[PDB]
Amino acid sequence: QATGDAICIFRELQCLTPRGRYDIRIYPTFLHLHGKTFDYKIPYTTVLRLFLLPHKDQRQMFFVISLDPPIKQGQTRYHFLILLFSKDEDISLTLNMNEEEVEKRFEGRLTKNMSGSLYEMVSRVMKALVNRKITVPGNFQGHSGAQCITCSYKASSGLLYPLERGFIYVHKPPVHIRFDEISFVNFARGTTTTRSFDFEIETKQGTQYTFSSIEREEYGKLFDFVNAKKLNIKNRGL
Repeated sequence: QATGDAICIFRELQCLTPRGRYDIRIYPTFLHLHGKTFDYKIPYTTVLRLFLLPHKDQRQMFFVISLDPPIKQGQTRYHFLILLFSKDEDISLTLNMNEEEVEKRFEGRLTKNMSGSLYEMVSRVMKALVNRKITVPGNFQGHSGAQCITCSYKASSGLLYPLERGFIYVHKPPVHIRFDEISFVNFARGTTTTRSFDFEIETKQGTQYTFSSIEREEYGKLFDFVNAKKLNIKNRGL
């Protein structure tokens, strides 16, 4: 329970990428992702984005850390650390420094002893350590009322989140596309099943991402969202 060199340690977190149970040890300039087999030291300067995303089931939360460069494990590359939390899990955290140092280091954002939901505590600590905002959903709401869309990417199914300034798909594999990177989007009829469509994104750098098998009922609100964000729909006739 003592944290030694570390400021604090989050133990036994469910990581989806990399997949497994990991501790996260917080240090001043990096976090140590400590697994039973592998270990990774991740400087805060390599954190590109932070996201806190509500799972469609209204019971879990994703915390996503986008990395640049990615972490390496043999030939595999992880461009994202994805943590999965139940909203009902709580944590009591004690920082391994005195009150004066906590105030000096974190400007009142943290205190030596803190309690709350585990996902909220991870977010609080990461925000204090990393010069990135906690990116959360904006005003998008789907046909059913959720803030994401069920779809397929590559060989698996997942969740597409229309955010204020980009799309993020989780979790296998994860993809983050900023709106400023998009050349155009396209809505295509789905071969897999009737009553579904594919949402294709073409980036300016010349790459295509297809989120497929989206229920037809989701079209209206995704169409309205893409228009509100000024993304070009190519094409509109046919």
